[PDB]
Amino acid sequence: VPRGSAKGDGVTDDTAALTSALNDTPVGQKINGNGKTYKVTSLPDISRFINTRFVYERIPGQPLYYASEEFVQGELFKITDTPYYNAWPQDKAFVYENVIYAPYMGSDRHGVSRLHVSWVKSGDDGQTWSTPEWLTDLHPDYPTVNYHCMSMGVCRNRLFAMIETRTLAKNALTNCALWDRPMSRSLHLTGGITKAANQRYATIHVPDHGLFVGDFVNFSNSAVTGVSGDMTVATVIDKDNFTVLTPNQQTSDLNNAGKNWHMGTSFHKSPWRKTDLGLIPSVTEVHSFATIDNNGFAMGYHQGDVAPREVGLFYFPDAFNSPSNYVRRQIPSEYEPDASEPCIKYYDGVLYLITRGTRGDRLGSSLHRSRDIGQTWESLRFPHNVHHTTLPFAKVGDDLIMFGSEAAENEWEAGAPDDRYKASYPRTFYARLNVNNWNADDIEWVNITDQIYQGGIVNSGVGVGSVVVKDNYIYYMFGGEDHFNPWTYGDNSAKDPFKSDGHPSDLYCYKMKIGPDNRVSRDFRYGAVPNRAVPVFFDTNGVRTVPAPMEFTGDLGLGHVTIRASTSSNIRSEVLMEGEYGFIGKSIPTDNPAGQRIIFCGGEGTSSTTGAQITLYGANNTDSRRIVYNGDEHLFQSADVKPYNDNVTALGGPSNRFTTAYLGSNPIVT
Amino acid sequence: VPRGSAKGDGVTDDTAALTSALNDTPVGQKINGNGKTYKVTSLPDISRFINTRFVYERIPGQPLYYASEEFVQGELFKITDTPYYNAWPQDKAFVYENVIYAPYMGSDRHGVSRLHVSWVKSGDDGQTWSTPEWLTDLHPDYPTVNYHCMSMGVCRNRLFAMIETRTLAKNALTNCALWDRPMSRSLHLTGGITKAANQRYATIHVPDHGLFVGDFVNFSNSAVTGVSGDMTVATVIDKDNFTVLTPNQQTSDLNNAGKNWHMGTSFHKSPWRKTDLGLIPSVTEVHSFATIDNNGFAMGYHQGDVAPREVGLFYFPDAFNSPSNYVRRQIPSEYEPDASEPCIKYYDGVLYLITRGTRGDRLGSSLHRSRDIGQTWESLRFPHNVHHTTLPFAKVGDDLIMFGSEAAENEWEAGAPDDRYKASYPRTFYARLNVNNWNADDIEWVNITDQIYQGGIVNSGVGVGSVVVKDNYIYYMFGGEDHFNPWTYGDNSAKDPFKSDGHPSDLYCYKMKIGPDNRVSRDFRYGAVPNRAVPVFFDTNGVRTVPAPMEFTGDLGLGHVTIRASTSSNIRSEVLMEGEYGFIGKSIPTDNPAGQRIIFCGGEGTSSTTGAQITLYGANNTDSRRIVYNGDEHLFQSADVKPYNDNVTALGGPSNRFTTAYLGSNPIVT
Amino acid sequence: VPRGSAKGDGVTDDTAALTSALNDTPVGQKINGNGKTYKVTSLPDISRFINTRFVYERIPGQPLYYASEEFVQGELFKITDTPYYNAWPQDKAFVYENVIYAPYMGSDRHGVSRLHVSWVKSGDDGQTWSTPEWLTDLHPDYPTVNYHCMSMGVCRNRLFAMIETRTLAKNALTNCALWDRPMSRSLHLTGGITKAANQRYATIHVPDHGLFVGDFVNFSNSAVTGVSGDMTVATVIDKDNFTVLTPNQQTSDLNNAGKNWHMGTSFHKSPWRKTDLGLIPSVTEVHSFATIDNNGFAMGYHQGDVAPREVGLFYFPDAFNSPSNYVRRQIPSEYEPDASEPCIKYYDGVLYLITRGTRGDRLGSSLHRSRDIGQTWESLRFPHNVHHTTLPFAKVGDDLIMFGSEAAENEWEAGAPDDRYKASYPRTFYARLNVNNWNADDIEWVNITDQIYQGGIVNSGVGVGSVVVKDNYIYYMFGGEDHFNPWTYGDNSAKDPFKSDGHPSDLYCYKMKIGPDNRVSRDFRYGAVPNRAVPVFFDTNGVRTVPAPMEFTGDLGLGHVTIRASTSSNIRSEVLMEGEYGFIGKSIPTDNPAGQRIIFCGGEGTSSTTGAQITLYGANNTDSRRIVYNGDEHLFQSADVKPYNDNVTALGGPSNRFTTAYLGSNPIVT
Repeated sequence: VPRGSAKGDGVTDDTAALTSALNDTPVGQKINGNGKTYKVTSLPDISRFINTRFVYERIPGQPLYYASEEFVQGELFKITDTPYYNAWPQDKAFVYENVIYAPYMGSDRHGVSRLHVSWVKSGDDGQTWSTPEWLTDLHPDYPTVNYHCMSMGVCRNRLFAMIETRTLAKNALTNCALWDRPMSRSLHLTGGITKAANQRYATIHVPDHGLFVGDFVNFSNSAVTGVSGDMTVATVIDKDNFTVLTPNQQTSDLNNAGKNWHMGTSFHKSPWRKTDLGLIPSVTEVHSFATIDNNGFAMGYHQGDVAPREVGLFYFPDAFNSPSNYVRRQIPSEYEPDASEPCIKYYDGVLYLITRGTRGDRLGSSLHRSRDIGQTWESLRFPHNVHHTTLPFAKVGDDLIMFGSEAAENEWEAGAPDDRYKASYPRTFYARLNVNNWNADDIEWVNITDQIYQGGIVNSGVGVGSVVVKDNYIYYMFGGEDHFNPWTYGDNSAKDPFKSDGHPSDLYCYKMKIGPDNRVSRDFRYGAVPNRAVPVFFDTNGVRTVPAPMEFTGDLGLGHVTIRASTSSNIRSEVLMEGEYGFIGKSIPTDNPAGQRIIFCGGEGTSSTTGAQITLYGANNTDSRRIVYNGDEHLFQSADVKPYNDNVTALGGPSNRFTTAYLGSNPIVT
Repeated sequence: VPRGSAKGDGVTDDTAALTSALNDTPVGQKINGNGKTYKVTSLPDISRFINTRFVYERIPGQPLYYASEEFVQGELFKITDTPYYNAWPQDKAFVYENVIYAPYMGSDRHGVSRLHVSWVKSGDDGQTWSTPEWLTDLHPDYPTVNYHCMSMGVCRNRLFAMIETRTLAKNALTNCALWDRPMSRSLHLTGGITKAANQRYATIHVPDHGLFVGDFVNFSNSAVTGVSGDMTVATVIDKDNFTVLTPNQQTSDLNNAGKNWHMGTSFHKSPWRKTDLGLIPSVTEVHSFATIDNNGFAMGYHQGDVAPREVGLFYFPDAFNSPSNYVRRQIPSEYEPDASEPCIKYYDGVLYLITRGTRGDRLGSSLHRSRDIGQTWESLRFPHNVHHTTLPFAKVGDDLIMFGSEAAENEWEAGAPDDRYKASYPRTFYARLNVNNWNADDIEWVNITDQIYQGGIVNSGVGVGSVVVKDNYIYYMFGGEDHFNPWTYGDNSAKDPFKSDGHPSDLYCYKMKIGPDNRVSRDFRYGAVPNRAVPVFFDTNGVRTVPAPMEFTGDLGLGHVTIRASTSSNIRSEVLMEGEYGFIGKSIPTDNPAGQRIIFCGGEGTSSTTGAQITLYGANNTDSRRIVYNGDEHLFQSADVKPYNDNVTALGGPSNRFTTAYLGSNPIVT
Repeated sequence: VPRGSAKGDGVTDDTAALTSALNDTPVGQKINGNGKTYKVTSLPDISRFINTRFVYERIPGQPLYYASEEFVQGELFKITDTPYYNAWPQDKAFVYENVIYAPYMGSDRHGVSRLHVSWVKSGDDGQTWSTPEWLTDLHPDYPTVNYHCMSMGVCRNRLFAMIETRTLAKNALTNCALWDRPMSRSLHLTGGITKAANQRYATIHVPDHGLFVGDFVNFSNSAVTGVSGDMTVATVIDKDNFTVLTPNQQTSDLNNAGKNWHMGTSFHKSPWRKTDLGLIPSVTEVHSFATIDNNGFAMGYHQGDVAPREVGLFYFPDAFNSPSNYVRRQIPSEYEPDASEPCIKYYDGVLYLITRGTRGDRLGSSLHRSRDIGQTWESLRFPHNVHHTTLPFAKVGDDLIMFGSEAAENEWEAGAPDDRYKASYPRTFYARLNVNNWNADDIEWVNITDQIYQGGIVNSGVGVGSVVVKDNYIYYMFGGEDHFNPWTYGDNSAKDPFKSDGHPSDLYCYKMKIGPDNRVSRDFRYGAVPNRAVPVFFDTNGVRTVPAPMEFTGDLGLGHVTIRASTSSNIRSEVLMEGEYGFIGKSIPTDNPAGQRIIFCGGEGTSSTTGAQITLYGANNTDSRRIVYNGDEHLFQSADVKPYNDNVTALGGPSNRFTTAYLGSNPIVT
């Protein structure tokens, strides 16, 4: 009887052959699939394979693909590890001057409670990531409302973001505002600065500077007197020219032609421009961002609270001169039901849009392309009711490369019921779609990594991400959980992130190679003490020292405290108390309440031999509310020594007589 | 002359062939051993091999096995990195609701000084691990005695632990207490809550709840008025039913049958139940834990201080109703000499017990099985005097899979002398033993990873670990050191963990695959800023911000301090001082002692133009112990202004006259 | 037509064949080059290859070699991650008692501003690295001058370092000092302590102890009464014997022959010996260190500010007895032009020296060997004007193994122009040179890893490193950047490390195998919370607790503060203020300035029912500069109650009359 060899054609049932091979081979051998796809009836021990893809119909009629290690050149990274509920990169990520930005929202739930629009960044092509940065503060009217953002990008050297205001009670949208800020850049330029004689303003030529009046600009080596150091834009002449006010004037014209200098900009020292758009009608969420040209961009949106549902985009044709002017453009009505959160991108004059499907029992995600910024569209429906995921994407060559994630295990397929309130391992997929062929019937979703859905609450932070390309790599930034329960059902219904393990949702990045890497590897194993967030150095005396300024906003308990010399040429130690008032008080002692007091002293110890003392006694002291003032002089300056009330308290007592009173005149007795 | 090919049969001396192969092949080639075992006379360059095992008799007559990379599907992780002496997972680890728990002891030595019973946890199947948690405080009678624990596990949804009290002076056992606490769980249930009309108690049906009166329970969506929020157990009816006191009553009966709701529990908001067992006679250590059924469990023990030595277990048949009732069961007397620290597990009605051998020159570790919870036993001795290690284990299929570690390099073998006080690389091993065959003569110890023994002290933290299975992976949690000397012989005989590099012992976990993994990989590279222990966020002003409450118990030096608005609707800043009394004082200045003073001010600066001031002068000041009180009013409220002593001090002086005194009557002169 | 197979001979153009192979093979297949070198016209997708080297002439006539993964057994680690500008390991690294030391300089620029001579260490053969330690403080005359160091090593159990003083303004050398300190060691010894009867000194035999009078020594188990605990050296008899003063005397002679005891030493509790060498003439930098024997060592130097340039070494023949005595030795004059920063090592009586070339358009790096400590030399020039890099090295067998790094991409080659002010990926190389053959014409530079040069400033921290061997591994510790701009051109011209991402330069270590590894792997994945820098433990109450003493030197903002019991058997809470004076003040309130005040209280709350209060009112208060003193007693001790000025202020007022005054005699009215 003949056997029985694996065909790897995606159609022959290779289950038996692979089973035989696994049974016959040592467990530590890596079985090489030679880049082929093997149809099976159940997934085998995938860990024993390299360079293999499996095709499997968990649900009959719905083949999905599963990648062994090394089949794809890619790797998953964990990129945040914070106690906040960290999710929703959707759809905000971008690359700027070699830095990869993964914006997200850190909250305590699916909602805007405790929420800060945030980002982490990578300056090493995704190997390591920065300390989280808050981009927004809590709204001035917290806790009634707070901010929210799913649309962010860059246009002509400025960050643009749709900053939404929503209710904590219901996550209801109350306001839409466009916020923008110049991106920080160093520019190394030649020529372009002029300064007319006998007046103080200088004209700076910087093409597509993206700056507005009041924005920060720093200058070095200008060779134009007064154009130096930290400055601000005084006027904007046009898109390529601006002026600054210098502190001085010269008797001849100045012009730095041929001279090499440096500028200049700062996100952090420039204000946001905030353009109120009000409560944009028929909008549930603004989501995703597509830079169109030097002047503007599009943002996605959907309306999904009332009939009929809308899905489309808002095009801001000139966001520089006219931030408040946009045009609503919808996808074809056929594709709007059961759809939300479109991802949009613009390439080579084509605007591509992919929806999220809302139900696994109705037609789901669809793809659309337009050559007129959304006025007309060509469309396609992904098979099998793709749902619950956004599908962020990029175009690389002739392919859209899209990524998605089920929110919990076994929800991907059409007809698959939601399976929440239990821990699971949700599948993350990618697919390629060739734009010339324009047909998704034979789309191949390849599971490349599995996440965890914790199960302690119905909601999942898994997926809902964002995609960028940098050089020859594509990046999918997205949410995943771990098995640590947030205890929402339990002792932390309030959702305090700083109790127990806080919230399990954190960010991940799948880094996938999409073209040749013509350099030797940059990869390293991280072996350092992470020393950016709280920078610690063992001083010469052997004590951990933190030189960075820091804010501790949570309640602190301290032990022995020494306040060191710090202020006014280090002449003094200094504590400053804010608020309307400060209060320094004394707890009720647990063991000896009768001793309750604070001793204040001008010297080094509790003995009053060391300095003048004032001792405030607490109510619980045996000597209740006593004050003892103990110095070798008591000198009352600038004012009379008075009793608070009139004719109620005395100077001295029968057992506490003053020896006398030195007066400039007799007592005034009335 | 014919050569000379590697046989890989474990018996042919393959040394020459492998040497030839290594000499003839490029160093970067991975030489695949095809899953075979190669006998050699010395270990070759193992790093050049994949999927290879070597058999080597370092000591003639004692073959041991050595694994190349990929021979086993496994990986070592470092799981703690703390300055404490972190060791002794033995034998405490367990898995609960998808979380892997690695309890241990963090101290400053082999002893209970500075000791906290601790754990770290993993919520991602061992890829990353949590911030250490202290489970015990320092004993109330520290530093005479402190806690200790080598036995911990879960039975019917409660953590149970043998909390020992030992002397710091000698590590002598003084007390045994069983401590237990409900494990935190979220339950998603249907029906089961009833509340009789016209009274305030509700009955909650939760099978095997494991709760006691006073334990924490949280309810959501009960559809039973008053059964809501954070509550406590008022009564326990039976193992499956308990009641709570609600705050209200209704005129009809309530019953949430068919309704979906959520509960509820908390380790942290429930007290320990502590059951004093006294100084259990003839016990040196309680060690290891075997859950038997829904009602109870067994804990290991040995007595090794006086003849004759004992080794066995304590069976607690109903630890819920009767925590103080246990039965002592010993292994066969033949196996008690030179033995300690048994590891116990229960599977399919069989109790398995493995000892630690105490000497390499006498019969060592033995294995025992019982079908009657230790009343009768079948036994076997491991060959070659296995010693100095515990042998934690799990049963997977027909195999016990056990793990052990030499404490220092080259101590494993029978007759091998202890080799301490010098740095080395101790071998960690695993073995499989088939329970049907019941014969250890041909046991194969496979070295799968090497640790470091620092050598600065005689003692080693290497090994002494604990084993769990989760899904298709087995986990060995254990100690290892690094080369950083603790300076016990040197400048830190006191063993302060927070000097220099503290103590080199930290925890590791070997994660080994023991069945098929039928999912795509979950593996990630960690690229995040660790932001759980000290959560830092760069605020909108660019300053590192920590929102978590924190306690700093070590001495602190601070620079410039601002106390921000925090308290009473943020109306005030607040400092509260604990103790019997607080003391705020002033150091002797190093450069200008003549200036020694503190200026207290109601306003923003040292100029008294900014607010009222009181200045306390130190004894070293030129104006020694002066007090200057400087306000635009001095108002003395609620009491007479008196001198402390009688007829000793005056009002005013000849060069400091008050202009007059406003009185309601003439001075009373006596 | 025949094809077309890859020859892998380094001379046949294998470009076509490899292109064909890449086109025909699945992308996930690892293409094994079989350890061969393939000539190509452009670098292919190297990531698709294992065990392959490419030879490529980016610049015609200058072949360089490029390694795929696994061609070399090696790995890159990141070893620092600090906001300081962390660079210049050159040329300071060393191994001592199994610990690998990577000293460096952490500053804010190429200069001595904010500079601390620093190190990180590895106690696990380079897998993980310690919290940075500062070795130097800021110079007493900062900010005019500060310290600098490029030469450090160990000789007879002492650390020796050339500590330079340089100007912040220009990095001009002002002073050279030799600093040395005993290295911390634990010694486990037998015999050697004697103590003569009837007197208090004991003689300690410790060969090559390297200690001086006043150095720290700790003793355990001496069996010599009084030789115990923390002690200091009282006298040094010779290199192998020293005495200590014990606190007691005995009537007979004591001698611990045959007894096992422990000693003893401490870097941290021993002072530096500092030997001022003045401004050594004709020296720009002292760089690198070569231990010669038990008595001394050599340090490299160059002079490159004025003609003629010098390059050589300073030999300190007896640095123990005569730290101030050294001899200048130069390399052959032919090799001094365009050269700096020599790396020196001593092996088997041969002193090897390698220069840095300063220009890519003139003869560059050269290699020199001497058998007379630099009096005569044999020499060689590396081809192709090796420049901008130091070439630290070690000798392993017959080979020097050297490492170097271009500072920015495409600068390595002869004639290559500097390419700064733009981000790039600089190549790091190693080479082997056989000392018997003594010919570098055919040297093969192999690119083994690529770094990042950020481009925001002209300067680069890439490279300039140091090399050690430990066991069978060689380590190259060196600088690399990331893409985070320091904003020197932008908002941080001041170079504050603690703004934004600080400085991109951090340290890396390439760990390369150079001999057989005859042990099972020690490798682990790091999965722990890093808990050395800021050690955090979740206390039994669920709050993050830091038990280590810490210094926070940057400005702090605090929220609610509780100062816990800490001092004098925990009887009190304590705050101590340093400086000439302390100041506790109150900010101007933002919202209600009219309330500006601080309430000081002896009890727990703002209600004066809880304790005695003194309230200082600010100038902005409605009651400007009021003080209210509110207690149930006001007791003025130790001094008269006086007005500050004479006959200006009163006791009481017309609406604030004291009831009377209790006096021992009538008022003295004048």
